[PDB]
Amino acid sequence: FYGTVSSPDSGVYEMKIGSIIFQVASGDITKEEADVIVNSTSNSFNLKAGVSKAILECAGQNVERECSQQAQQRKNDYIITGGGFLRCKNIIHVIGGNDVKSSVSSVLQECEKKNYSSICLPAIGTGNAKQHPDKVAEAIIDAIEDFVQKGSAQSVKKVKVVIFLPQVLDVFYANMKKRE
Ligand SMILES: [Cl-]
Ligand SMILES: [Cl-]
Repeated sequence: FYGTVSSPDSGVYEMKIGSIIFQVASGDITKEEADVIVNSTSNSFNLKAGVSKAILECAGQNVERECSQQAQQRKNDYIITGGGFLRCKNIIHVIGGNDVKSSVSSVLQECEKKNYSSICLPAIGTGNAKQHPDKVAEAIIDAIEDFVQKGSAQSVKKVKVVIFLPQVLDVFYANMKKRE
């Protein structure tokens, strides 16, 4: 399923996985525009540290309130909120400590359910949850490969990982070159 790894802009890398453009870059995820932005939170959906702090501060208090209230109503594997003041239609809040392949599979299925074309996510689980970056990179790309292999890619055209630490971007780049 894998295409050639190229660089469309300085420090940005991309490759095809089936019909999907998979892109990685380092920077501030809150500057991104996408149908869905993913937040890597805790099992309380109340984490406000590192990337989750940037996301909740920029998304605003209506997104914070909706997370806390949804988390009270039942036990959630993940929560879908509106985008608040982020440049997106929905935020999907995934638990950083959870299986990252499972989390990305859920995000892809929820995006197809809404006929969404673009997803932006962080290096899920590499912050608060302290999952190893190479395991997280393997898990994210494996989830997209499985999705594509099942013929599930319809509306989803672009998956972009915007990574806080350039040193973690380097791990994603190496994982992409392994598959090329
Ligand atoms: Cl995390
Ligand atoms: Cl990150």
